[PDB]
Amino acid sequence: MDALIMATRMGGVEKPLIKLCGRCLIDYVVSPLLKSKVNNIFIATSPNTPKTKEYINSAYKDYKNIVVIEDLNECIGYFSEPFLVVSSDLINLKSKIINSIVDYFYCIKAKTPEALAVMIPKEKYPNPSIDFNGLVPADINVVSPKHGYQKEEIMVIDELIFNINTKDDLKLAEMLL
Ligand SMILES: Nc1nc2c(ncn2[C@@H]2O[C@H](COP(=O)(O)OP(=O)(O)OP(=O)(O)O)[C@@H](O)[C@H]2O)c(=O)[nH]1
Repeated sequence: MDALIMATRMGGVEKPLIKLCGRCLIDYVVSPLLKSKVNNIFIATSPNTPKTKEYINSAYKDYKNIVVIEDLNECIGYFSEPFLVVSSDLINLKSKIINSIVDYFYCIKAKTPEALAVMIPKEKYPNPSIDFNGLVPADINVVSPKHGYQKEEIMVIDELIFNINTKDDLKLAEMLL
């Protein structure tokens, strides 16, 4: 499985380059993927994310982290298979978990025709920007390479992957780590 990293509160300055404990935010995402079973990583970039594109080219230039260019998943062109689309702000994300998500996705198609939604119980996640009847989106999803409709299932984990949308969000992010 390969992966896609999707890249204005708190200033609307590109977050992915926001710095936490000396590392940019995206490094935290990239790190798990690499240790990650998901081998190739595609980092979708866009304007105001130019600086990001650069850090990435320069930073992972020696790597196989490739940059791509509302919601455009003008990226299906790349994956011939279902990929993991992750936001560029996750905290506390681990490869072990990831194995489970991708592993889980298939166990299912064990009985299916898809997209997967990974959500955290509210008990685990605090100060959630979004809560859908008690489930908080982790910003990690499995998807198929299509531009239309997908039958999306839901996966639940008691682990917490926090995403940052706000500055206070950052405090918590640092508190976690
Ligand atoms: N290139 C690109 N990335 C996006 C776009 N929308 C969301 N993302 C990425 O997907 C992740 C989840 O979206 P958000 O957390 O809402 O990012 P955001 O839109 O900058 O946040 P806001 O300040 O509320 O607008 C973010 O880390 C973004 O990097 C987009 O339209 N273009």
